[PDB]
Amino acid sequence: PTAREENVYMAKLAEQAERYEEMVEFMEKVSNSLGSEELTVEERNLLSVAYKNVIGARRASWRIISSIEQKEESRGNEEHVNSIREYRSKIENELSKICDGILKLLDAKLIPSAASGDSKVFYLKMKGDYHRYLAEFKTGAERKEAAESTLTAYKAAQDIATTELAPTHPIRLGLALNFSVFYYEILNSPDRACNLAKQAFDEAIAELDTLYKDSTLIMQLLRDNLTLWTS
Amino acid sequence: PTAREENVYMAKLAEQAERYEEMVEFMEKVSNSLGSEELTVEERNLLSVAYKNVIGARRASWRIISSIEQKEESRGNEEHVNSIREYRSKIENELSKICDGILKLLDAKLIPSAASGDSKVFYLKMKGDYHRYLAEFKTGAERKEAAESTLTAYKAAQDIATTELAPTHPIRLGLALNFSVFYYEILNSPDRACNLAKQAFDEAIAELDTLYKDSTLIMQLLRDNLTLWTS
Ligand SMILES: C=CC(C)(C)OC[C@H]1O[C@H](O[C@@H]2C3=C([C@H](C)COC(C)=O)C[C@H](O)[C@]3(C)/C=C3/[C@@H](COC)CC[C@H]3[C@@H](C)[C@H]2O)[C@H](O)[C@@H](OC(C)=O)[C@@H]1O
Ligand SMILES: C=CC(C)(C)OC[C@H]1O[C@H](O[C@@H]2C3=C([C@H](C)COC(C)=O)C[C@H](O)[C@]3(C)/C=C3/[C@@H](COC)CC[C@H]3[C@@H](C)[C@H]2O)[C@H](O)[C@@H](OC(C)=O)[C@@H]1O
Repeated sequence: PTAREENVYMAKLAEQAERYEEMVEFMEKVSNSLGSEELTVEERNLLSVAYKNVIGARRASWRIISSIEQKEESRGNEEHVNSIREYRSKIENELSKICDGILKLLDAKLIPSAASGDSKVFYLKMKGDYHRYLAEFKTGAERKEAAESTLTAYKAAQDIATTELAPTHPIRLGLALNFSVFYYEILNSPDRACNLAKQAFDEAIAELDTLYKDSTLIMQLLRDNLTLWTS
Repeated sequence: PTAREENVYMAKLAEQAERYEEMVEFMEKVSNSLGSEELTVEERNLLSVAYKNVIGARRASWRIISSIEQKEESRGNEEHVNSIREYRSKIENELSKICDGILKLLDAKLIPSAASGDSKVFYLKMKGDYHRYLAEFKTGAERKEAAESTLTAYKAAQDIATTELAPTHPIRLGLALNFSVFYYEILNSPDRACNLAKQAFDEAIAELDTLYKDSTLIMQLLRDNLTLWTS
């Protein structure tokens, strides 16, 4: 057994056990492990699922705490809001560390090793996703900065995805889902959001009509969002 | 607002956010906070729900990893088992710290402050529960020791519960559920387990027949177990 082999297995154990932080760590070793070559599809997916689950938990907590803050804030209960926001800060702190860790990994190892359209779009998308999560809770110039990095990353991913991957590709399809969610939720531009989602959903139907549980699911998400946003 | 007040609110926020470790911490402050008086019902319940969720996660991970170890162990795959058990140890380590933290809290503050049958049984039950979780993964003399502490604790809780709380009391009902699960799962004595569960379930039906979503649920659990164990 090899060290890389070990960590990947360990990662999959972590996943089964649902200790995502440890899954992240294992996949992070594997990543920093090799240099010239890039992560396999399985590995690349384990690394993102790991992070997705680590960030996801804080994101859900953030939302919960956030809506609670909103309600107490509107009831004038100023002592409750102070405790909620103090708690929120703690959560926004972990969100920041999490995004930082993966964003560093992306620029240092991940992106520089992308040897194909598949991985380049996968990694550039990730870059956009994590700056997007930062933008979700920031406000001042911090938000602008994160929103800008997000846009830059997604555009870069789209250029490649648009010319190198099939419209039915799940990575390209997910890039569209997230890119349009970005326009709707961070840039509050439902128009640019629906266009993008629509075009992507359409191009996929076309190709599917002329020429995976994977892509099918992502497309369902695009519909749920096209629907929802039309209201 | 008081420090105790703050931590309790914070704890409830932690619960909503599902960051149980932090919920435990907050309730632990509150606990070590007062001295003469004891935790309110709400507080006492928040403290146990906190721990329950913290220990529960490791317990579920442990089980997952454990069954995986079993399967690879039976396929002779000795390299996989070594990695699984190494991972398992890590989990058994957190289980131990978690049980230790709450068990110390029980002997130092919690139990010494129980001023009624309600709390004495609640805390003695907890004591039994956490030694039981230790017994779940131990084997040598470690298991014996934990199994013994469990039995001692549950018996002590039962004596009080049996004479001071109604058969329909959820704490007494839960003490029966756990005490009988202890006989079935740790002492591998389905007979002593079914008797206890049965008697408790019966005494509750009687009292309910002659003289809460709370007790109703616990009793359903007792049935599911009486049923299941009769197979
Ligand atoms: C078992 C765990 C691992 C190894 C992580 O695999 C999970 C999943 O990994 C793959 O799916 C990816 C994938 C996901 C799919 C949307 C899930 O599809 C279904 C129906 O299971 C979820 C993950 O987050 C993941 C890896 C991520 C992305 C995401 C990339 O951001 C940078 C946007 C697109 C999407 C792509 C990469 C999907 O291909 C597979 O195509 C999935 O479907 C199949 C064939 O069963 C499998 O369930
Ligand atoms: C909202 C969170 C808190 C404050 C923790 O309350 C959760 C719950 O807290 C109370 O329920 C307790 C209780 C639980 C009940 C079995 C849940 O009942 C239902 C239908 O919601 C779950 C918890 O683990 C807790 C606190 C624990 C125990 C356990 C004690 O071990 C030492 C064995 C018996 C049981 C007792 C103490 C139950 O009374 C209430 O009676 C519950 O039911 C009502 C009236 O809605 C409420 O949902």
